[PDB]
Amino acid sequence: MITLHYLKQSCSHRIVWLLEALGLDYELKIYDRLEGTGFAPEELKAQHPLGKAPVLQDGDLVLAEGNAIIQHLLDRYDTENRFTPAHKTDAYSNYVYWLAISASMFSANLLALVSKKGDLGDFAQYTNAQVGLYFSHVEKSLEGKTWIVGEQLTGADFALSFPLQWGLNYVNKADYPNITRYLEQIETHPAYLKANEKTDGGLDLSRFAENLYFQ
Amino acid sequence: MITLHYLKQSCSHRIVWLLEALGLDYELKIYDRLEGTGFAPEELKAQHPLGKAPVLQDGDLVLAEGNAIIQHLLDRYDTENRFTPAHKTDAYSNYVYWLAISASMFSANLLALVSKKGDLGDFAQYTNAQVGLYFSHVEKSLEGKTWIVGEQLTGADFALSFPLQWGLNYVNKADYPNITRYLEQIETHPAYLKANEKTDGGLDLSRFAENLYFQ
Repeated sequence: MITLHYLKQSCSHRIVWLLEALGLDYELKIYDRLEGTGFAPEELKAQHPLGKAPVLQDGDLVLAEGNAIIQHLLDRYDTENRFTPAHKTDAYSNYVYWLAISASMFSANLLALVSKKGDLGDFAQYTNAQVGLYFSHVEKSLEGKTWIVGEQLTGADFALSFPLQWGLNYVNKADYPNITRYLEQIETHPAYLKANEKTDGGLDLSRFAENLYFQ
Repeated sequence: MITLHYLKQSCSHRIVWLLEALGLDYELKIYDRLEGTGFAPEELKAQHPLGKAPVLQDGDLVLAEGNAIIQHLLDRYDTENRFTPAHKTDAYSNYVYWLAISASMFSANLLALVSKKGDLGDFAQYTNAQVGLYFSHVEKSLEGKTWIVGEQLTGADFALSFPLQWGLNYVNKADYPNITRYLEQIETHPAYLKANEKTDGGLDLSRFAENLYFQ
């Protein structure tokens, strides 16, 4: 019933982490990035009008967008609400907040990188400072907390994992001890280790390159 | 109980549209963009660690991020579920999908613009093509539909309004008749007209400039 189209070295990995955490059966189709550019190959691009991974098929539905896929999977398959806070609470509101932040952070990663590549001058420093602001905010928000919302592992942690992993390449990781602790907690989470097994090694965090911010 | 910190000519406007659609009482604090740069003024930046608008205070909660604020408001105040589809349906999944797309589209708007400003060469055409892909996808998806999910006006329409309004400045609006029709439907929606009244004219779509993509 469920098929995930998965691009190596991408935001697809957090979706496999979630699928494993939910204990779901699914078909996994794995695609390699094109050499040099890092772009999605034409066979993956064909799966969705935007041409990006991840793409989740569920019955007749074809979804893209990490946050959308996360919320879809939780809505249909997390019947115990293991990964969503109780509704009408500050925890629930913070949960949808950190989902939104995850997407904004990725955009910030992307933008500062591009501003550096091309020459933008002062604007390049403006965009670099934005990445710093997001990392500061997550770092401070993790103080005294196991997961981003608090004691409960939620859809937001699945979402946030990737832009933090990617973004650390553009900031000084030594400045963010809470984030470092948090990422180690994610990367050794048993469902995350299972995700690595299913994907022939999930993210190779050691083999990071600038082109990994695009598709 | 609720205070909205609102930046003129920004993604804050869709939040006022939603507040009016929900019939909520709230305090509205309006800030002008700084001249030349278009940046948020220091008084607004002080409201939240990321320094961007909109910022919603609700009791002891201080939220940022359009999608987060939308989902928070619907969770607490849309008890009739006027603006969310029934759960565990394709409509619900498409609703959270179009929320995610809204954020991605804004990022695409931003990125292509910056790639043009600086000189990025072929990469500039790559990013410009992405904006085209998002606009094509919304345009095609509106075919045969009143609102983005279908017959039901949802949180996704509130979200999408802004990146479409902004993005039209970087594409040829004549190529997107469904989007044009859809934006006219939004811009004459009675709650949107009320939003304009409360904000001394909401978005001045006629006074658009490149700096409006930043804060």
